[PDB]
Amino acid sequence: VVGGTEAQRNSWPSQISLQYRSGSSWAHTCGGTLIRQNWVMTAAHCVDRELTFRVVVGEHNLNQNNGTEQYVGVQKIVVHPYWNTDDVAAGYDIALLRLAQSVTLNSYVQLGVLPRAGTILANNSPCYITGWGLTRTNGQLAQTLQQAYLPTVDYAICSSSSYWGSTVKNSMVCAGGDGVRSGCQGDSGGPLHCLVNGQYAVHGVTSFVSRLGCNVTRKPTVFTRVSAYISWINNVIASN
Ligand SMILES: *C(=O)[C@@H](CC)[C@@H](CNS(=O)(=O)c1ccc(C)cc1)C(=O)O
Ligand SMILES: [Ca+2]
Repeated sequence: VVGGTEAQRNSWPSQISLQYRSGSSWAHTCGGTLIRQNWVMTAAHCVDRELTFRVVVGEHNLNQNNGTEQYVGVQKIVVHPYWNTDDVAAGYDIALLRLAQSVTLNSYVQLGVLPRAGTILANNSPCYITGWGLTRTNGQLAQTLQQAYLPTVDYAICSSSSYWGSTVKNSMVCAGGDGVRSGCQGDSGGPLHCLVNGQYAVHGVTSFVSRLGCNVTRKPTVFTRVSAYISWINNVIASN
Protein backbone atom coordinates (compact mmCIF):
# COMPACT_ATOMS: atom_id res chain seq x y z
CA VAL A 1 0.00 0.00 0.00
CA VAL A 2 1.62 3.28 -1.12
CA GLY A 3 0.70 6.39 0.92
CA GLY A 4 -0.78 4.31 3.75
CA THR A 5 -0.71 4.53 7.53
CA GLU A 6 -0.11 1.67 9.96
CA ALA A 7 -3.47 0.11 10.85
CA GLN A 8 -4.35 -0.50 14.51
CA ARG A 9 -3.90 -4.30 14.98
CA ASN A 10 -7.63 -4.86 15.72
CA SER A 11 -9.11 -2.75 12.92
CA TRP A 12 -9.22 -5.36 10.14
CA PRO A 13 -9.46 -8.83 11.73
CA SER A 14 -10.50 -10.53 8.47
CA GLN A 15 -7.28 -9.58 6.67
CA ILE A 16 -4.91 -12.54 6.29
CA SER A 17 -1.36 -12.94 4.88
CA LEU A 18 -0.96 -15.58 2.12
CA GLN A 19 2.59 -16.87 2.15
CA TYR A 20 4.62 -19.45 0.26
CA ARG A 21 7.41 -21.73 1.46
CA SER A 22 10.81 -20.33 0.47
CA GLY A 23 13.74 -22.48 1.57
CA SER A 24 13.55 -22.86 5.34
CA SER A 25 11.23 -19.89 5.70
CA TRP A 26 7.92 -18.49 4.53
CA ALA A 27 7.47 -15.37 2.42
CA HIS A 28 4.39 -13.13 2.18
CA THR A 29 3.05 -12.89 -1.38
CA CYS A 30 -0.60 -11.70 -1.20
CA GLY A 31 -3.46 -10.66 1.02
CA GLY A 32 -6.73 -12.50 1.47
CA THR A 33 -9.99 -12.26 3.42
CA LEU A 34 -11.10 -14.78 6.02
CA ILE A 35 -14.74 -15.60 5.06
CA ARG A 36 -15.35 -18.87 6.95
CA GLN A 37 -13.31 -20.33 9.82
CA ASN A 38 -11.81 -22.64 7.20
CA TRP A 39 -12.12 -20.57 4.02
CA VAL A 40 -10.18 -17.57 2.66
CA MET A 41 -11.07 -15.41 -0.37
CA THR A 42 -8.11 -14.16 -2.38
CA ALA A 43 -7.20 -13.33 -5.97
CA ALA A 44 -6.78 -16.16 -8.49
CA HIS A 45 -3.50 -14.56 -9.69
CA CYS A 46 -1.99 -15.05 -6.24
CA VAL A 47 -2.20 -18.82 -6.63
CA ASP A 48 -1.08 -19.12 -10.27
CA ARG A 49 2.30 -20.48 -9.19
CA GLU A 50 2.56 -24.13 -8.09
CA LEU A 51 3.98 -23.22 -4.65
CA THR A 52 3.29 -24.42 -1.11
CA PHE A 53 0.97 -21.92 0.54
CA ARG A 54 0.03 -21.14 4.11
CA VAL A 55 -2.38 -18.55 5.54
CA VAL A 56 -1.57 -16.47 8.60
CA VAL A 57 -4.50 -15.01 10.53
CA GLY A 58 -4.15 -12.51 13.41
CA GLU A 59 -1.03 -11.15 11.67
CA HIS A 60 0.14 -7.59 12.15
CA ASN A 61 3.92 -7.44 11.74
CA LEU A 62 5.35 -9.89 9.21
CA ASN A 63 8.85 -9.69 10.74
CA GLN A 64 8.09 -10.03 14.47
CA ASN A 65 6.08 -12.30 16.73
CA ASN A 66 2.88 -10.39 17.52
CA GLY A 67 1.63 -13.01 19.98
CA THR A 68 -1.71 -13.30 18.10
CA GLU A 69 -1.04 -15.25 14.88
CA GLN A 70 -2.42 -18.66 13.90
CA TYR A 71 -0.61 -20.42 11.01
CA VAL A 72 -2.60 -22.89 8.84
CA GLY A 73 -1.87 -24.85 5.68
CA VAL A 74 -3.94 -24.54 2.49
CA GLN A 75 -5.62 -27.86 1.75
CA LYS A 76 -7.63 -27.00 -1.34
CA ILE A 77 -7.47 -24.17 -3.90
CA VAL A 78 -10.54 -23.42 -5.98
CA VAL A 79 -9.96 -20.76 -8.62
CA HIS A 80 -12.84 -19.28 -10.57
CA PRO A 81 -13.24 -21.63 -13.58
CA TYR A 82 -13.17 -18.65 -15.96
CA TRP A 83 -9.91 -17.18 -14.68
CA ASN A 84 -7.17 -16.86 -17.32
CA THR A 85 -3.57 -16.11 -16.29
CA ASP A 86 -2.90 -14.25 -19.58
CA ASP A 87 -5.89 -11.84 -19.28
CA VAL A 88 -6.22 -10.17 -15.84
CA ALA A 89 -8.33 -7.49 -17.55
CA ALA A 90 -10.91 -10.20 -18.42
CA GLY A 91 -11.74 -10.54 -14.72
CA TYR A 92 -12.59 -13.64 -12.71
CA ASP A 93 -9.60 -12.83 -10.49
CA ILE A 94 -10.86 -14.67 -7.43
CA ALA A 95 -10.05 -17.93 -5.67
CA LEU A 96 -11.17 -19.69 -2.51
CA LEU A 97 -8.74 -21.46 -0.22
CA ARG A 98 -10.01 -24.24 2.11
CA LEU A 99 -7.83 -24.23 5.25
CA ALA A 100 -6.44 -27.51 6.66
CA GLN A 101 -7.69 -26.44 10.07
CA SER A 102 -10.55 -24.22 11.12
CA VAL A 103 -9.14 -21.09 12.70
CA THR A 104 -10.24 -19.74 16.08
CA LEU A 105 -12.00 -16.37 16.23
CA ASN A 106 -11.07 -13.48 18.57
CA SER A 107 -10.46 -9.70 18.33
CA TYR A 108 -7.61 -10.17 15.81
CA VAL A 109 -9.31 -12.99 13.83
CA GLN A 110 -12.80 -12.45 12.42
CA LEU A 111 -14.84 -13.30 9.32
CA GLY A 112 -15.09 -10.58 6.67
CA VAL A 113 -18.59 -9.31 6.03
CA LEU A 114 -19.46 -9.57 2.30
CA PRO A 115 -21.95 -7.33 0.48
CA ARG A 116 -25.29 -8.58 -0.73
CA ALA A 117 -25.12 -9.84 -4.33
CA GLY A 118 -25.35 -7.15 -7.06
CA THR A 119 -24.49 -4.26 -4.72
CA ILE A 120 -22.77 -1.39 -6.52
CA LEU A 121 -21.21 1.53 -4.65
CA ALA A 122 -22.06 5.12 -5.57
CA ASN A 123 -19.07 6.98 -7.05
CA ASN A 124 -16.72 8.33 -4.40
CA SER A 125 -17.85 5.87 -1.67
CA PRO A 126 -15.49 5.61 1.34
CA CYS A 127 -13.24 2.56 1.32
CA TYR A 128 -9.90 1.46 2.84
CA ILE A 129 -7.43 -0.88 1.16
CA THR A 130 -5.29 -2.88 3.59
CA GLY A 131 -2.17 -4.97 3.14
CA TRP A 132 1.51 -5.60 3.45
CA GLY A 133 2.32 -4.76 -0.20
CA LEU A 134 5.02 -2.43 -1.54
CA THR A 135 5.04 0.97 0.16
CA ARG A 136 6.38 2.48 -3.02
CA THR A 137 6.39 1.62 -6.73
CA ASN A 138 9.38 -0.71 -7.07
CA GLY A 139 9.74 -0.61 -3.26
CA GLN A 140 9.61 -3.15 -0.51
CA LEU A 141 6.80 -4.85 1.41
CA ALA A 142 5.64 -3.20 4.61
CA GLN A 143 6.49 -4.75 7.97
CA THR A 144 3.24 -3.65 9.56
CA LEU A 145 -0.22 -3.90 8.04
CA GLN A 146 -1.00 -0.66 6.18
CA GLN A 147 -4.31 1.00 5.27
CA ALA A 148 -5.09 3.81 2.86
CA TYR A 149 -8.31 5.65 2.12
CA LEU A 150 -9.30 5.00 -1.52
CA PRO A 151 -12.68 6.40 -2.60
CA THR A 152 -14.41 4.35 -5.28
CA VAL A 153 -14.33 5.51 -8.92
CA ASP A 154 -17.53 4.25 -10.58
CA TYR A 155 -17.65 2.15 -13.75
CA ALA A 156 -18.60 4.96 -16.14
CA ILE A 157 -15.67 7.04 -14.90
CA CYS A 158 -13.18 4.19 -14.45
CA SER A 159 -13.86 2.75 -17.90
CA SER A 160 -13.50 6.13 -19.68
CA SER A 161 -10.47 6.56 -21.96
CA SER A 162 -8.56 8.84 -19.52
CA TYR A 163 -8.76 6.17 -16.77
CA TRP A 164 -8.65 2.43 -17.55
CA GLY A 165 -10.79 2.37 -20.73
CA SER A 166 -11.91 -1.13 -21.83
CA THR A 167 -9.50 -2.82 -19.39
CA VAL A 168 -12.02 -2.24 -16.58
CA LYS A 169 -15.15 -4.37 -16.47
CA ASN A 170 -18.39 -4.05 -14.49
CA SER A 171 -17.39 -7.13 -12.47
CA MET A 172 -14.62 -4.95 -10.94
CA VAL A 173 -14.43 -2.01 -8.51
CA CYS A 174 -12.02 0.82 -9.00
CA ALA A 175 -10.81 2.87 -6.04
CA GLY A 176 -8.32 5.71 -5.63
CA GLY A 177 -6.32 7.10 -8.54
CA ASP A 178 -5.19 10.25 -6.63
CA GLY A 179 -1.55 9.59 -7.61
CA VAL A 180 -0.47 9.39 -3.94
CA ARG A 181 -2.28 6.40 -2.42
CA SER A 182 -2.90 2.93 -3.91
CA GLY A 183 -2.55 -0.85 -3.67
CA CYS A 184 0.90 -2.09 -4.76
CA GLN A 185 2.57 -5.48 -5.41
CA GLY A 186 1.81 -7.91 -2.57
CA ASP A 187 -1.55 -6.24 -1.70
CA SER A 188 -3.29 -8.42 -4.34
CA GLY A 189 -5.92 -10.77 -3.04
CA GLY A 190 -6.61 -8.66 0.04
CA PRO A 191 -9.75 -6.76 0.87
CA LEU A 192 -11.12 -3.37 -0.07
CA HIS A 193 -13.30 -2.51 2.96
CA CYS A 194 -16.12 -0.03 2.28
CA LEU A 195 -18.42 1.61 4.83
CA VAL A 196 -22.06 0.89 3.95
CA ASN A 197 -24.94 1.54 6.40
CA GLY A 198 -22.54 1.89 9.33
CA GLN A 199 -20.79 -1.43 8.73
CA TYR A 200 -17.48 -2.04 6.91
CA ALA A 201 -17.88 -4.73 4.25
CA VAL A 202 -15.35 -6.31 1.89
CA HIS A 203 -16.46 -5.06 -1.54
CA GLY A 204 -13.22 -5.73 -3.38
CA VAL A 205 -10.49 -8.34 -3.80
CA THR A 206 -7.32 -6.45 -4.89
CA SER A 207 -6.40 -7.39 -8.45
CA PHE A 208 -4.16 -4.99 -10.41
CA VAL A 209 -2.48 -1.64 -10.77
CA SER A 210 -1.04 0.06 -13.86
CA ARG A 211 2.15 -1.32 -15.43
CA LEU A 212 3.33 2.32 -15.15
CA GLY A 213 3.39 2.25 -11.33
CA CYS A 214 1.23 1.69 -8.25
CA ASN A 215 0.18 5.26 -7.43
CA VAL A 216 -0.50 6.73 -10.91
CA THR A 217 -3.08 9.49 -11.29
CA ARG A 218 -6.20 8.24 -13.01
CA LYS A 219 -5.10 4.63 -12.74
CA PRO A 220 -7.04 3.71 -9.58
CA THR A 221 -6.27 0.30 -8.07
CA VAL A 222 -8.65 -2.28 -9.53
CA PHE A 223 -10.40 -4.97 -7.54
CA THR A 224 -12.62 -7.98 -8.36
CA ARG A 225 -16.17 -6.93 -7.39
CA VAL A 226 -17.05 -9.31 -4.55
CA SER A 227 -20.81 -8.65 -4.94
CA ALA A 228 -20.67 -10.16 -8.45
CA TYR A 229 -19.44 -13.56 -7.15
CA ILE A 230 -21.62 -14.22 -4.10
CA SER A 231 -23.45 -17.13 -5.75
CA TRP A 232 -20.12 -18.60 -6.98
CA ILE A 233 -18.65 -18.27 -3.46
CA ASN A 234 -21.67 -19.95 -1.76
CA ASN A 235 -21.60 -22.64 -4.48
CA VAL A 236 -17.98 -23.51 -3.83
CA ILE A 237 -18.33 -23.44 -0.02
CA ALA A 238 -21.45 -25.62 -0.26
CA SER A 239 -19.87 -28.14 -2.68
CA ASN A 240 -16.64 -28.43 -0.68
C1 LIG B 1 -1.29 -7.25 -6.73
O1 LIG B 1 -0.42 -7.34 -5.86
C2 LIG B 1 -1.16 -6.38 -7.96
C3 LIG B 1 -0.95 -4.95 -7.47
C4 LIG B 1 -2.13 -4.53 -6.63
C5 LIG B 1 -0.05 -6.86 -8.80
C6 LIG B 1 -0.19 -8.30 -9.13
N1 LIG B 1 -0.25 -9.21 -8.01
S1 LIG B 1 1.23 -9.76 -7.48
O2 LIG B 1 2.13 -8.68 -7.31
O3 LIG B 1 0.91 -10.65 -6.43
C7 LIG B 1 1.67 -10.78 -8.85
C8 LIG B 1 2.31 -10.55 -10.01
C9 LIG B 1 2.95 -11.45 -10.84
C10 LIG B 1 3.48 -12.61 -10.32
C11 LIG B 1 4.19 -13.58 -11.22
C12 LIG B 1 3.37 -12.88 -8.97
C13 LIG B 1 2.73 -11.98 -8.14
C14 LIG B 1 0.06 -6.05 -10.06
O4 LIG B 1 1.21 -5.83 -10.47
O5 LIG B 1 -0.94 -5.58 -10.64
CA1 LIG C 1 3.83 -11.29 13.32
